[PDB]
Formats: sequence, C-alpha cells, structure tokens
Amino acid sequence: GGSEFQVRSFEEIKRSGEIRIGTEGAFPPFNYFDERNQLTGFEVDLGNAIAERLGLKPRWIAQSFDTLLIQLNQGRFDFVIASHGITEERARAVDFTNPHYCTGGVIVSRKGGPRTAKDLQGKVVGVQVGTTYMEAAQKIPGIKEVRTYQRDPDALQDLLAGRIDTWITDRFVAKEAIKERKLENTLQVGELVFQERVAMAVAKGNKSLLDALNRALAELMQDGTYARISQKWFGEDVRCK
Ligand SMILES: N[C@@H](CCCC[NH3+])C(=O)O
Repeated sequence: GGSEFQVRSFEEIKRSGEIRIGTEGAFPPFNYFDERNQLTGFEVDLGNAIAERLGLKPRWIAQSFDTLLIQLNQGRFDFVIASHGITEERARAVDFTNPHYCTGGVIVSRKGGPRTAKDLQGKVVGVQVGTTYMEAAQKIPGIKEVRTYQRDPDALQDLLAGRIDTWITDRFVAKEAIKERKLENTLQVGELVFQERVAMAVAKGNKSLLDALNRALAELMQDGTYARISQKWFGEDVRCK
C-alpha cells in the first residue's frame, strides 16, 4: 500500500490527529504478534497509552529490527518503540527519550552449558543482528564464533536444536521464553552480561516530538498507567531506578 514518508514536527503531527509508531513485532513480551496475529506487548500498550494521552490516533507499523532507525530517519514513522537500549553510537543517528524501562542482556544456554562470560571461551554464541547483544558478544574474548540472526527467536531455536552453545538476549525475553515453552528443565539462564536503559527514538533533531513524548511518559509514570501496564506484563515494575 505504501505511505507518505516525512519527518514530522509535533505541530504537524497534532494537526493530522494521528501518530505513526514503528516497532518490530518479534520480541515477545515487549512487542510481538499474538496467536490471532495482532500486534501486542508491553511496548504496544505503552505506545497506545502515550498516543491516548497526547490525543492522537496511533498507527502501528511492524518491520524488521535492523532498519527501524533507518526508516525512522527516512520518515516512515514519527517514533519508534522497539526496545532500543540507549547507546552512544545510536544517539548519533537518533534522539532517545527518557527510558521507558531498564533491563539487561543475559547469557542463556542448555542445562550443561556456559553460565558466565568466561565460559564462552571456545563456544558458538547466537545473537540478533544490530543489537546490544551482538555488540557485547563481539567484545567478549575467546568466543569461537558469534552467529548473527535476523530475528531473536531464531537464535533461541538454534540453541534448542544444539547448533549454538549460548544465546544472549534480554533477561525478560529469556525469562518468558523459557516459561511459555516449558524449558525450565532444558535451558538455563546464566549471568547478566550488561545492563541498559531502553528508550523510544525519534528522527535526529525532532525536539518538538521528543518533548511531547517525554512529557507523556512522565505523566504515565506518575498517574498509575505505567504501573498497571508494567504489572500486566511483568508482575513487577520495570521502570529505571
Ligand atoms: N535491547 C536490545 C534488543 C532490541 C530488540 C531486538 N529485537 C538492543 O537494544 O539491541
């Protein structure tokens, strides 16, 4: 169907009455397509709450993770909410909001496998393209091979199939994958490889929208909306401390 690409200021957005939100749709329980193929998750609930507070109809676009920030800067959407940890490198190309959650990257292996970064000496480590996991895997010494996947759930599948020794992913993502697939007795979560603060992105320089997102997120944090949505997905409050 195609769409009109434009980096829009908040005033232009407000004038149209709708806001375009980019996400991935392959990172359960943050953003994913459910069993009746509808987009949902923590970040989808958060984005819709933000849109509602701002008085705007949300329009969601799911696309592959590796080009979300690319297509954001090209004008495909107004902001992205797709679990991006804030990094110096990414901040050169997009502006981040205040983080909407805090989390960490974690080692996951089959029951007898690697627990610590040092255990990764000589091992095959699967990670998703363009992630902070692939960043940290490239910097852990003595890994035999970093295998990079287009989608995070496919790295998990290669771990289950015994084609890699370890999968590095988000701690909440690993937690829920194991539960929902009943792999408590087959997978083992190891140590936290790093910690990160995860934020929404807008196109480099889009301060007016950045301001409006930061104001809405603060209100959701203060008025109880954030707390309900976090409790809904995690049974705990995941905001940054
Ligand atoms: N939090 C990680 C993963 C993002 C989502 C990848 N499916 C990162 O910032 O790279």
